[PDB]
Amino acid sequence: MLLNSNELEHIHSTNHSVNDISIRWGVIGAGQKGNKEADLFAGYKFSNGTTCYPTLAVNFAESDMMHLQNIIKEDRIHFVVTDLFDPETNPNANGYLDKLAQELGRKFTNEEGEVIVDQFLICLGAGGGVGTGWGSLVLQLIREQFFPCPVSMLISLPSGDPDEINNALVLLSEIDEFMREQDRLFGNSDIKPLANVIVNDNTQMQRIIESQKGTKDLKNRYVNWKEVANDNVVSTLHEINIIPENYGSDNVTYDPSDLIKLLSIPGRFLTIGKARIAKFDLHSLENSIKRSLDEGFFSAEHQFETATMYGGFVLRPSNADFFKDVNTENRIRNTLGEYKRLDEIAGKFGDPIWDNEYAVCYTIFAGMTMPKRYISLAREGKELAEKQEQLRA
Repeated sequence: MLLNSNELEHIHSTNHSVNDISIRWGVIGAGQKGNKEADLFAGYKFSNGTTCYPTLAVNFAESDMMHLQNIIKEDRIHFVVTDLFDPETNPNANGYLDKLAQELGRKFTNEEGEVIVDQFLICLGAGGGVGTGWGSLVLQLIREQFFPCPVSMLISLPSGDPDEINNALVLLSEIDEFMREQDRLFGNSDIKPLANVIVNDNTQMQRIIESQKGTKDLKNRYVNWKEVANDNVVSTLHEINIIPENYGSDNVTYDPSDLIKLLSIPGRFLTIGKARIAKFDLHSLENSIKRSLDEGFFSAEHQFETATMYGGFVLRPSNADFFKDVNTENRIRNTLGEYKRLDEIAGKFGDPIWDNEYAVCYTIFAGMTMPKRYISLAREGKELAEKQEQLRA
């Protein structure tokens, strides 16, 4: 079984009764990068050997996905991207959608035709010709009522190529437009066809993992940071799925239903801060939380001020006086208050107890508008294209 993080090692070492998740994800990878993340999700098992997420990976050719390890070959489905499925700019384009539908129908459905998931978690790299093509397709499919469940999109944002940047901005804008119509039509308390979009930023993630784990001078120079980022983003998502179902508190208990609400109704951009706390003092607490939010794996200059829901939990040792202390409680609240004043929006924050000696603070903000990464990314795009044409003598 996949033990992608120290947290996953700790919960499975100390609790062998982890047999359910809060929300039944149907995981679909679409790009190469999406297929990597999807392959990690497929690796997860319960305490009993059973697999957590029924998952698929998608591309055009067999050759793509040849190195996947947890997604079996049948679940490896193969057939610019949003030109193949269009009825006009392609003859027998419905042949592609029918194959998409049938494959989706067989993985995510009973023998008696029952959908075995609550929400589709769709992973794709934005910017890449394939990923941004795929993301544009997903959006259109939602508009056509293709999926029998809401979708959550997990998207990574590129850097370094002005053409990938252009592609990513086009998708983000299409996503923004969709969210705008949806937020107008649905109403605050209704489940949304697009449950959320969760953004990861390549240049942000590369900074974190390359500014660390090289404490001497040498960066090992062969470790693909992406693989490191995949581990971190996917484990965090699996973790927030498992914790509410498997851990409770003698104080404020965060339930699966709270998570479901948080993940399904806000309908817009969502982010997560994962902060481990080993030093039990106020300053280290405040600092790790702020780091997790502003310089973590899910950071993208998010518009926290615009959040409509929050949630989270501190997974803390039983009988640690620091996490029974009202000064600590007030410090978490006050730190989160700097992103979005919590008085103004729905949500709660639990303190589930686990059987280990450190704490992990998970902070979630949902229903935000466009990550300001859109702006810095448009700025870099221009700089890059400028220097591309510049010096060209």
